[PDB]
Amino acid sequence: KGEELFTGVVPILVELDGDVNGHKFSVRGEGEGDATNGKLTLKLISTTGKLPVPWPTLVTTLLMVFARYPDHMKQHDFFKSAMPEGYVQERTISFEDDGYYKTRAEVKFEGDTLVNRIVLKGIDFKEDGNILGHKLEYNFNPHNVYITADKQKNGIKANFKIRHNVEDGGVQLADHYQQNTPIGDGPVLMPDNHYLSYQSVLSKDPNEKRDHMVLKERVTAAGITH
Repeated sequence: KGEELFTGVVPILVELDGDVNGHKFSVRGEGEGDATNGKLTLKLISTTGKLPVPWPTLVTTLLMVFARYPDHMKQHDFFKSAMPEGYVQERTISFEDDGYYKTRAEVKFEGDTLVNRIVLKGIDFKEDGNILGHKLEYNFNPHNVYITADKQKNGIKANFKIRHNVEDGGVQLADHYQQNTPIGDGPVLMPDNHYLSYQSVLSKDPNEKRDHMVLKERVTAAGITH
């Protein structure tokens, strides 16, 4: 039922309101998602001028509903089953030897468009660290995100470490703890243990004047025998 909303290409709107060490910023993005092929593309633009944090640190915050679930794994796709009323996606992201983000997003249909509307707060960052000092490379590594059922809350949980490449070599770890809960009252799918395999490519639109990120992601569910 929820899954039937994703058989074709779905327009996406992303809106983020952010505040990191008191520096406020807003991002607005548009794009399209193709769950059949496990892919999405977004062009994300700062609407407040130069962003105060590196774009790669916002990649995970800025749509697991577009994962491709293989035919033998369809009964494990919580994310589409919560549609169209949607789900809340909440995270704490702890940056090693630095500050943390807290995010709350609602992912839901508004008419024909899938919207991801986020509030992000960042606390306790070092003015000289890799984040506020902009020392992270403009790229993104592949990661596996493990999904577990959270039956008591009718939702799912995930925790995973993101490795950000640092400009002069080295990595900056960002430890993510995530909880997703349905917005509606209707039944959702509680999944067996599996994971989502993510690939992400960051680029720039050479003709765009504003601070921005072009994000292309490929996401495939995996890990269930058969």
